[PDB]
Amino acid sequence: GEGMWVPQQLPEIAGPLKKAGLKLSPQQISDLTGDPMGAVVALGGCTASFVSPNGLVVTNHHCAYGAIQLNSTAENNLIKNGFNAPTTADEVSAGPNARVFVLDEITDVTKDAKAAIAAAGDDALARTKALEAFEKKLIADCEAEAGFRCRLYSFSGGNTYRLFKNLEIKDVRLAYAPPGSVGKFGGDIDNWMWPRHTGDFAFYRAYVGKDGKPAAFSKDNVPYQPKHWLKFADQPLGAGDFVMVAGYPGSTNRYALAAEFDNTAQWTYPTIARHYKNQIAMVEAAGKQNADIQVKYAATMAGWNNTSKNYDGQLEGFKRIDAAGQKLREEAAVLGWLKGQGAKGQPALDAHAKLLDLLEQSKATRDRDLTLALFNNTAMLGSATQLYRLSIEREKPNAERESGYQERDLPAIEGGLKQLERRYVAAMDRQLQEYWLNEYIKLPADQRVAAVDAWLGGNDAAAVKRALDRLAGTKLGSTEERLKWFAADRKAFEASNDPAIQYAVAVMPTLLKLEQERKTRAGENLAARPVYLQALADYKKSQGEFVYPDANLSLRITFGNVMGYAPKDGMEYTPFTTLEGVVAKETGQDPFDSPKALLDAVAAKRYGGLEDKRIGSVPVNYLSDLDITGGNAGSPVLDAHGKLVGLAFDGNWESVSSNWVFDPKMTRMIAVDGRYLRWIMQEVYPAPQLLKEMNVGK
Amino acid sequence: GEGMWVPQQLPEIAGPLKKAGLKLSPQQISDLTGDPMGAVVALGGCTASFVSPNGLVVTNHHCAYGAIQLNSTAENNLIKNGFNAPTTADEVSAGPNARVFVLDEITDVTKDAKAAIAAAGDDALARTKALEAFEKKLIADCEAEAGFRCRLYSFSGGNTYRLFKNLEIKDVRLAYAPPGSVGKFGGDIDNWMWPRHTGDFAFYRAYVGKDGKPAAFSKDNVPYQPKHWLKFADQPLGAGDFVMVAGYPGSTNRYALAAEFDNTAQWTYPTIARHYKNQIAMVEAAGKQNADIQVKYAATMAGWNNTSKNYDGQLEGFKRIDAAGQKLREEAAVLGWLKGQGAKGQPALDAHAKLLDLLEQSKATRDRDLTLALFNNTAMLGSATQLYRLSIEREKPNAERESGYQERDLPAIEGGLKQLERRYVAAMDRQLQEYWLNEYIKLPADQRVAAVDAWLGGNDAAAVKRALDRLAGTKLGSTEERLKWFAADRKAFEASNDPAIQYAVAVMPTLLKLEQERKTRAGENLAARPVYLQALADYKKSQGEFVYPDANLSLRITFGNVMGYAPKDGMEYTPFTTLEGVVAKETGQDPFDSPKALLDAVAAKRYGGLEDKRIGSVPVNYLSDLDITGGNAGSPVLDAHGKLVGLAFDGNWESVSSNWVFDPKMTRMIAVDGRYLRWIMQEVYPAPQLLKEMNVGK
Ligand SMILES: [Zn+2]
Ligand SMILES: [Zn+2]
Ligand SMILES: [Zn+2]
Ligand SMILES: [Zn+2]
Repeated sequence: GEGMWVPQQLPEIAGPLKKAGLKLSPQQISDLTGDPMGAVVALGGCTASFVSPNGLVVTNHHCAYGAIQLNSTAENNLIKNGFNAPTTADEVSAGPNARVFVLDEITDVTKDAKAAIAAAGDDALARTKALEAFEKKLIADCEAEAGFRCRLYSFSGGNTYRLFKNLEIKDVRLAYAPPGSVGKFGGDIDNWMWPRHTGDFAFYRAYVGKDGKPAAFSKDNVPYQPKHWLKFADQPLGAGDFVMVAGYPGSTNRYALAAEFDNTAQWTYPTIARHYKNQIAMVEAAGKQNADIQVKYAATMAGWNNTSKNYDGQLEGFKRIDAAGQKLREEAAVLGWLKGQGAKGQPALDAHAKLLDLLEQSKATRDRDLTLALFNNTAMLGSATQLYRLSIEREKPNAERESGYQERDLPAIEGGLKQLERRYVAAMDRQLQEYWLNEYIKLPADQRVAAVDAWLGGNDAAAVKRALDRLAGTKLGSTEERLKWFAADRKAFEASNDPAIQYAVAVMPTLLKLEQERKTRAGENLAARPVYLQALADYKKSQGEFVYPDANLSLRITFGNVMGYAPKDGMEYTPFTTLEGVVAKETGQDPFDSPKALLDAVAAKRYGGLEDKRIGSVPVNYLSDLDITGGNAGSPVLDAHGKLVGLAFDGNWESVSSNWVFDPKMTRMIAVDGRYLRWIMQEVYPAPQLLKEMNVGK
Repeated sequence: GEGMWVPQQLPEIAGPLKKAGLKLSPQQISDLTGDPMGAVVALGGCTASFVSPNGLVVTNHHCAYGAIQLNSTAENNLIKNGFNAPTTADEVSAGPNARVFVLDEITDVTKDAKAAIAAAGDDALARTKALEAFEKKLIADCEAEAGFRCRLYSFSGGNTYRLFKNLEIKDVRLAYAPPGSVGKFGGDIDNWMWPRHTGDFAFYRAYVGKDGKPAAFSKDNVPYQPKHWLKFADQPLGAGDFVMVAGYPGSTNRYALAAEFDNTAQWTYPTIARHYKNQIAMVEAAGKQNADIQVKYAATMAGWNNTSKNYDGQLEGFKRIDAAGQKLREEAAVLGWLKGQGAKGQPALDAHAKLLDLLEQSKATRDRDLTLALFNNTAMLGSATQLYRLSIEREKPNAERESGYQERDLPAIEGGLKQLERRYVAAMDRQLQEYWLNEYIKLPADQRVAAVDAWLGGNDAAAVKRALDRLAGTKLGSTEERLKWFAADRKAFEASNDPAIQYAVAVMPTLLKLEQERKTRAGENLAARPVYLQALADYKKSQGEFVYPDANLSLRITFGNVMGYAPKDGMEYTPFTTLEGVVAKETGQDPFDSPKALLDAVAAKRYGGLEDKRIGSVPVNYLSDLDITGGNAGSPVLDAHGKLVGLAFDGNWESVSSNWVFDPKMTRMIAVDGRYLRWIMQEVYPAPQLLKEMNVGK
């Protein structure tokens, strides 16, 4: 069912958990450093988990793809063939940017965070700056212990703040990956789709120094020895059984105001989808012509194409369940309940009204803001503005620097700067500059930016050509020029005759004013949002509903049951797929080209002792009514006894709307069954040492 | 499961019947004039049944479609609106061609038939003619009492012969029909499809004279009083429950030789498909700017579509299931077994070789025979050749006239020649003549017909155009002129300058020679087929299996259980559809335009006391693993106690291939649930007096 619950609130939902079938105590699972929640780890974008007392980590295949590719040659293709390390000495480095983060300590810092905000009085900009400062000092002081990375998370609009201190493991090595036609069986064709037959798993091992402390790759490091780790289920998972997922969903916006949601559906999503489709067509058209373009812009185009299809998909989904109407009616109920109460209801009504006013304010300049932002996100303008901005911040002391530009941020910046070379071709970037300039000159007089207008020196076709021609002369194309600016001082930037840097210098005072305006609105939001969300929570309580905060990168549990769904009368998706289902999709061409040893074993009905007779086969994937979103790939699925029954890896297309809604009839997570991991590792691409390490071998 | 069981054999499958859930005794349901089976009646191409002691009869809506349309006018459009007769005086005549045939008596005549055949000796043609003589006398004797029509059926290639004497009711009236968007919801879109949501039912009432004998329509007639009629189930039908169907399946070819099957799949089906699509195209093109054509050729075009699509989808089914390989392999086993028998097995092996030889004889002229038969079946040539043939037969004693051309056949002939008016337009029929002649002159020289060659005077497009010009002068376009020829002497035909007549007179000697060749072949088949089929039966029995004869238009029982099917891993069709499914398909446009009272009742959940809580609604249609074919439309579906739970009206698209094989996994009948009939009659298009008559009033 719906909900991304923080572990601390699980005792409060004891009743719902027990009814769904949970057999462990909610008090046990509420401990974020305990058994099993302390086994759950973050990879930076994916979830994973510990599965042995010697640092073995399981996650999805696409979560490990980076590492698999990295250790692949032109002439030895782990992507195709799989990877296996028969001893730990055979495990290969995932490279110096790979991480496993493990929770060390959590602290509720709400009282301190609220005091700092409260000290700013009625000054909205001051409130923002005060929270910024609180956070930066907190993180600094927490991270003064080497080995650790800290994060401050705000819950429910700032009703609650929590500080997480994570051990930062920096020597992560690949231990196993199934072949690519298992890991990614069905490729993009089966993306978002059920029925699903994908063995989406892989294994790392975490390493530390012999002193126990994190260290970069070294042959003297040894496996990390986790305090907690997960065990394979010994009861066979069946339709209707309790399941829960623990993982790190990135962000949701489940409590958006009716007007905010309407603006997203009516303007934001259609407008962004449009520009994205125009960009896609431009890149498609040029990559045919050219070919450097084709290879370097392929991932950028895929990103646009992805967002574009998901926005279109959500808009249809909304109309399908009347999400806007449902939201409007619940909001009306809330406002009615508050209005009924006297004076006592007024602060929350006032807060609702302030939230509406801020949405009008950001709506008044929505076209300008989007155009300027995406114009400045083109490659040469992006790097110019980012570099110049850094040089301004450098000229203050670190403690005053804008997050993103502190000393902790510099590796990330240099990272991006080097990466840019993989996705930049000047002929193509000129076309993207042109597109965004033509969007710019379509803005009304009252949405223009004087500094840009003055730079452009006119606003017809010929103005834009002159401007493209000037910018052509920049030298920030090359990595090596860019690295010189990364270290250059503000007055160098101001002396430069580089036409991209001169753009940056011309517009920066304006960009800073716009930034200050966002921060001002954001400080008003600090005041009004928690108040409104508390009133929402109180209303829901009166109605007997428990409330969960929006996702915010922290560890959450979602629970429910293994179950199919039926989009149409007279048919149902069954909760499981099976081995025979995989073979029935064989074409053998990419992406339906299973390994031969899989075809042979299924034909032989070598079930490896893993069959579930209720389904007549070994299970492959299954559906459940769990509530996940981006961040949850790789999350472990646990059973009623907190034992591992699979990994989360996708959802059905009805899950594409997970930022905004959950449809209990149709939304389903797709998981790969723990028995299918075992079956692949027994019958297809053998990992006897891992099976034994996990006590299911052996 | 598989099998179209003759009732007389039901005692010998007591075990399977009971295992499947039958609660009546096998003996009781074997009784063809008893309860319930004596309630089942034939309409001539559809099955129906009695459902009251005052002669009320239920069947499908497309079975009653002729009657509905006949009583329809633009001002009162019964097809669209439905029909109800609240009193028996309101019921309207289904027309002079409508029939209800009620079984009076069956006799096994196998001994006298086999004797008549034996007395003709070794001459194949004489054997056919002996069987013809036997059959004609038998029927003449049986029909001597007014009011009855009789038929002789041969089972299992002539192993058994039975004579059925039926009361021929000729006054049939429409009592109820649901609106068209209920009777045919989904139209041709949902045809052969599941999920299905179609209320495919209608009611008639059978009338006889006040003396109790059959009579043509008269207002002095009164309702027939049946000895046995079905009652509605009092038990709610659920998933897994026993169901059976009784009706008159037309033809199957489940025991064909591998080479007979191959000929059909490789030649017959693809050839016919192709011709029919050519014809369908010409008729659809011509109809777009001539609506006389389009109105009059619509039944005809839809006949072609049905066969075309069925053959295209049998052919797919054959490949899905490797039907070719199955047959060859199964025939391999039988032949091996037979060789394993003594001398004992030699007759069946000789029979097998004979049948192969007959097949090669038929194949040597297959193109000639099909082209000439389809040419001659165009409207004017069909009419001329038939009317000339009749004049030839009228010159013999009735006893010696060909079946189809006896006294007893005359109304049916006169029927046909009147009804041709409804489906003929000269300029369309010319295009059809032209297609077929163009096929004719494309024939290989050794597949030509000397008489057609002489009449053409050449073998080219020029000769074709001359023939069409010649034929266009016929007078047989008018009903009046056809009825003259109906009555004419053969001398008159042979003196006629009517060019269609001239054609018939020129070709008839040929047609009678080809008829004689067919009959000679059938005379050989008469000897070989039953020996081979008896061998297949013995073989099947040596392997522990029960055997049933191919369909031959006689009454059969098929039994099984309510069940869905799963065509892909990860999904299932559920056994029932529901009211909410009807409404989810609504578009407001034909064919997905339910009556508003339907939409209103489902929205208010007026389930009228008919809901089955196991499916959360009133059921609509359901699937089961019964074995039906063409002729079974309208068959009553009965439960374990012999009570009415549905009507058969279609099958899923996977069957179709059924003619050649029954696929236990995928073959399903689609029925309309008796609750849905009740529901429509209560809540949508009300007939409280009929439900009262059926003891299901509220
Ligand atoms: Zn512990
Ligand atoms: Zn972290
Ligand atoms: Zn805490
Ligand atoms: Zn109900």
